[PDB]
Amino acid sequence: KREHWATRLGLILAMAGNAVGLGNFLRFPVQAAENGGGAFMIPYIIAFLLVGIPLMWIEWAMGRYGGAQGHGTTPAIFYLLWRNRFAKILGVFGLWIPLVVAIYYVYIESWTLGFAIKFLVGLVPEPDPDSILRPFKEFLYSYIGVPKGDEPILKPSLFAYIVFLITMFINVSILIRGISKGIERFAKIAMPTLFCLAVFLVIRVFLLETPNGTAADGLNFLWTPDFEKLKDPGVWIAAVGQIFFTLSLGFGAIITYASYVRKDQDIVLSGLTAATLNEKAEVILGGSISIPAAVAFFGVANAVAIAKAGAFNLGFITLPAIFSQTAGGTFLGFLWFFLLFFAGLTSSIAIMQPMIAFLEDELKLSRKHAVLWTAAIVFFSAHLVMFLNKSLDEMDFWAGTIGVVFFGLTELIIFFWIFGADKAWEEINRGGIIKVPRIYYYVMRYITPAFLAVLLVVTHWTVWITRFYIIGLFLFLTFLVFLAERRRNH
Amino acid sequence: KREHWATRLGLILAMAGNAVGLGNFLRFPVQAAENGGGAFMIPYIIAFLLVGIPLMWIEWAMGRYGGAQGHGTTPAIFYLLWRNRFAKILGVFGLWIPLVVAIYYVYIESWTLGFAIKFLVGLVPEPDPDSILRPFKEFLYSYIGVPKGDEPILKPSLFAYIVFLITMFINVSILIRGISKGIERFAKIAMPTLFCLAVFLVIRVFLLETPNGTAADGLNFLWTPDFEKLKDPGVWIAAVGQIFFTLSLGFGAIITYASYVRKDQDIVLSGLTAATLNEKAEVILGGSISIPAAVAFFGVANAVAIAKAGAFNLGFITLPAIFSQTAGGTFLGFLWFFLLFFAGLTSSIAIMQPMIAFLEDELKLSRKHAVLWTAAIVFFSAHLVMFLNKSLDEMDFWAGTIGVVFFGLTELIIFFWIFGADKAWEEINRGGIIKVPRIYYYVMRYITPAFLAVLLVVTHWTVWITRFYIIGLFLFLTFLVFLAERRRNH
Ligand SMILES: CCCCCCCCO[C@@H]1O[C@H](CO)[C@@H](O)[C@H](O)[C@H]1O
Ligand SMILES: CCCCCCCCO[C@@H]1O[C@H](CO)[C@@H](O)[C@H](O)[C@H]1O
Ligand SMILES: CCCCCCCCO[C@@H]1O[C@H](CO)[C@@H](O)[C@H](O)[C@H]1O
Ligand SMILES: CCCCCCCCO[C@@H]1O[C@H](CO)[C@@H](O)[C@H](O)[C@H]1O
Ligand SMILES: CCCCCCCCO[C@@H]1O[C@H](CO)[C@@H](O)[C@H](O)[C@H]1O
Ligand SMILES: CCCCCCCCO[C@@H]1O[C@H](CO)[C@@H](O)[C@H](O)[C@H]1O
Ligand SMILES: *SCC1=CC(C)(C)N(O)C1(C)C
Ligand SMILES: *SCC1=CC(C)(C)N(O)C1(C)C
Ligand SMILES: CC(C)C[C@H](N)C(=O)O
Ligand SMILES: CC(C)C[C@H](N)C(=O)O
Ligand SMILES: [Cl-]
Ligand SMILES: [Cl-]
Ligand code: NA
Ligand code: NA
Ligand code: NA
Ligand code: NA
Repeated sequence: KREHWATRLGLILAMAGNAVGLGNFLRFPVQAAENGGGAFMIPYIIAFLLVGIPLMWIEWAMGRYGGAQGHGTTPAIFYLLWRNRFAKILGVFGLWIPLVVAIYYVYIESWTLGFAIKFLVGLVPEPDPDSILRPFKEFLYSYIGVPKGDEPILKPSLFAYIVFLITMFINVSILIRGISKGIERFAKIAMPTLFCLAVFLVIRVFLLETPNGTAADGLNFLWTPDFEKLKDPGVWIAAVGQIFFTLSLGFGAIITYASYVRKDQDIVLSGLTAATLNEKAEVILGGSISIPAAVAFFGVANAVAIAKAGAFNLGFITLPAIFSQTAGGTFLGFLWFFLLFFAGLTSSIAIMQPMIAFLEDELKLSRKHAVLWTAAIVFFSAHLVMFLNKSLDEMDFWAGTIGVVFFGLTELIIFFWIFGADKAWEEINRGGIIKVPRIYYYVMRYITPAFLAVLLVVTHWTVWITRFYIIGLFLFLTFLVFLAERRRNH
Repeated sequence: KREHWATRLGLILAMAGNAVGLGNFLRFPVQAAENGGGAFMIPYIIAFLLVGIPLMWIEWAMGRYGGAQGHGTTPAIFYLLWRNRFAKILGVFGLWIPLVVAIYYVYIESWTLGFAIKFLVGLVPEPDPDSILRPFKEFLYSYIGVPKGDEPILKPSLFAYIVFLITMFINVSILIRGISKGIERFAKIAMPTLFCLAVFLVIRVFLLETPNGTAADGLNFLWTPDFEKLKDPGVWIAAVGQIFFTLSLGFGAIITYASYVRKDQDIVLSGLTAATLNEKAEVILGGSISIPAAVAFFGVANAVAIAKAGAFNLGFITLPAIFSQTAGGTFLGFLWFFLLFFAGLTSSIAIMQPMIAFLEDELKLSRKHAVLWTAAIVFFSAHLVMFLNKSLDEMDFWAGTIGVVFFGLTELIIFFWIFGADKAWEEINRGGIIKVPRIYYYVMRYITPAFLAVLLVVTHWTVWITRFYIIGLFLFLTFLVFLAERRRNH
């Protein structure tokens, strides 16, 4: 009647791979560097405690609950908790967000496979600072085809394109095998390899020393409070957006994975362990690679200005430029890209599974066909992100930034207010190997929803191409929900 | 088990309204004027005899045949005639073409409602020739929002937009009532009003006389052979493309309408009468309004240069400019626009019904829901045509020009070669009130397919926005076919 995680360890490593992704190694460092370093960290830690943890529990509980009744996605699950047609509609966001995010994230992930291939085989640039960074800027710019003139059009390289195809093939070959034999098996290999590669890279970074500094200066920058910044709302917004992204909250992905957890299996400890594994990967591992390397070679002020330059400057340009000045630096680049790739891959399979679970659960497609149609929608749609300059940024904003925070508050209200605070509490704790601390009941019912509602309260014409397409996506998925509900009646 | 046309007269007037549309009054005159006048007419007449007539019969026969088995659209019907999965796929064109065409045609139709409203109420320009034409050029340009600078972006007026909404509401209110009570009832009112308004307009045009000419000079220009041009392939291509457009061949619309014809009711005479009613409306009525008026005021050479200027110059700019120089010219403009509107409306409901019939027949939606989802897809998608300069031209090319000729040859091969020439023949003639002339058997099996295969053998970066979207449409409809075939299995 339903697929199930085979083992507790597999469960937890799958969920950890869901969370531990590009957010940890690329987004975190830039977010932290742009927002004062340790000035970012206080709100980040508070957000983890007031949003992260409690939404994680709530999403596992929603998933396990839907899964016991044969439903893994939010159009059905929201309706099970609130019997109103509007529940189904709000529910479409938890298919739309992950699909929209999958569209650009799988492409960025393919970049890491491509750069990994090129770094391994040594087809890389050979290098004044601008004189060292420029060939790496050009190498990224040719790969993705950054516009050279006024037209907002991208020309990715043939190699970029084919590597996107291979990346899709790889996602598909894991997903097509299912939960236990696909995602779970694969997490048990990927997560230890990922942890080992990151540890190696931190160790190697910790030894960098130049006339402008050492790695320790980067660790000081990141872990040193600046209580002046606690007053700035932007830091708080940045901190909470990062918490959501990094924990996969509000993307419907945690829910969908929890729907393969057996009805009475614990979610309290398992939920907290996944969350905690992600935070360690983010702040110890992701926090100790990029910022420290950048600071050791350029000093703080220049590392910050680099972070501010682009989402991708640090990870795809600067870090390999820095590695190129060290013995075996091209192979270190390889290992960094290969780290990003398995990090991406364990996350992208998590953000495709919701659309798969919808097609299997609500429309009764076989797994084969659900995975293939999903790959086809994501592949097709990614042509927008590959060819239209700033389409990616637009999707990341509506779905990956705003959308997720909105959807997180929505699922909280649906589960904890409408369905019932006490019934939600009970459902979270049922089968617990530990119980949720009792103060969290008040955090979930009052603090988390207030925190988020407060935050929420506080371009070129081609953006409309992207808005139009991703609104069309929402209408298409709303239509599929409609068909699913008409298949129930027959 | 199926909706049926109530009456033979209603049947024929519905099919005549399917055919008799904007093609007759706007496209024909421009096609004919651009291609030498009577130089166009010889190939046009030959195409009517070798493509028009025989494809009309074939499409009615395919429709009646599918309809007896509960299927009105080509994914199912192609499969019934050729039991191969590839038949279903080719079949998607006969949902995709009409949907794509509906997207831009309904918008152009809304223009006619808007101009009709403005002309009736006198909110029109008041007017050297350029001094008379320019205010009408501006009035069209503001209405649709033609770009004023370098960006390929349209800014339709608020009034244009709301009138598009009303136009959609009107299409919907006919379609939602069904075949007999909606399309059929409405054709019995619209077609006599349309014929009366056109006759009035021809009479009024026939009286125009200026120093540069009379209406008769325009009739001479159109009906005078130029045997030099018979050698030019472009004239032949133009002539055949017009035949398809004007008869609605290759848009899946004739088929879908024929699928509501009772199994043993005649299609030979009915088919020929519809075809013949359309040709008379095209060459006597559409041919005697615009070209003669234009020639009487400007002389032939200037009328030709006007035709060549744009698809819409003649009908939306020049003709009202000319009417403005005559007593009661603003009301004559109204009657012209109102003529175009009912002409459009009787055709656009025909090109939405295929998607409706698919949703009812293959996915079992009620009529209400099938009409509403269809209106929603068309409304949504039309934002591309409303806002992206030359998107309309792009859709008209792929679907309305190439697509239809390709699809016409495809349905011919499927029905007359694969299924069986003799079985096709028999199926066409069964229930005939007359029989198809026997020479036509050879035309259909050999001449029509050769003619079309021979013809078939013989921009700005934003075109890719439109190509991308309408390829996405094809994939979406292919997916719906897939769901439909999986609903059969369950
Ligand atoms: C512009 C956004 C639309 C998405 C689909 C783009 C289709 C690709 O378009 C094509 O790209 C190729 C490689 O750059 C080239 O062969 C062609 O010159 C170009 O037209
Ligand atoms: C299958 C979906 C079709 C949509 C059109 C996409 C066509 C992709 O086009 C490909 O892009 C590559 C990357 O720039 C180019 O290098 C290749 O030359 C080009 O063939
Ligand atoms: C934002 C909320 C911060 C959460 C920190 C909670 C840490 C656990 O707090 C503990 O909870 C136990 C179990 O209910 C109590 O018995 C203990 O007295 C208490 O220390
Ligand atoms: C550009 C093609 C995308 C299709 C959707 C376009 C959405 C409309 O976009 C909006 O148009 C309005 C009227 O012109 C204005 O209010 C706004 O300035 C504009 O952003
Ligand atoms: C419901 C589908 C939403 C897609 C965005 C379309 C927004 C339409 O936008 C409307 O366009 C009119 C015509 O230019 C403008 O005059 C109006 O000011 C504007 O509100
Ligand atoms: C491109 C083909 C032109 C079609 C013109 C056919 C006109 C009808 O032709 C007639 O067909 C009758 C019935 O089969 C025959 O009995 C007659 O001898 C013949 O004149
Ligand atoms: S996790 C063990 C491990 C593997 C390898 C990549 C060789 N390493 O440097 C460590 C010690 C991290
Ligand atoms: S079809 C009868 C008719 C009505 C009207 C519009 C008044 N006319 O001018 C004619 C005679 C065409
Ligand atoms: C979209 C999510 C799967 C992202 C993931 N939690 C990451 O940090 O990269
Ligand atoms: C697309 C078709 C309904 C067009 C119609 N035959 C016309 O001439 O306008
Ligand atoms: Cl490359
Ligand atoms: Cl206007
Ligand atoms: Na993460
Ligand atoms: Na991951
Ligand atoms: Na016509
Ligand atoms: Na019509």
